[PDB]
Amino acid sequence: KSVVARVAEAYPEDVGKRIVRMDKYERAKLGVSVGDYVEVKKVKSVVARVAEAYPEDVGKRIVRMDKYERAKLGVSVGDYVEVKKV
Repeated sequence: KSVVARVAEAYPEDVGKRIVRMDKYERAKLGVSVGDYVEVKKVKSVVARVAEAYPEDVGKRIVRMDKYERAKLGVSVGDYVEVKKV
């Protein structure tokens, strides 16, 4: 029902679009598809739309999240967050 992902910097064209890029393996664990919403959580929570991973990121258990979503959770690049279907 949940996976732990390492926060990584968002691709520039995605900044401000409230998406999180997560690969097919992490989506399979949560039972979500591209375009579904997930809750990302450290202590606080934010909801973002799941988007497909970049090829180089597939298999790395990262979540590409921008500075706005990171600001809401009080996390930095390199921190771990919990991701759940919502």
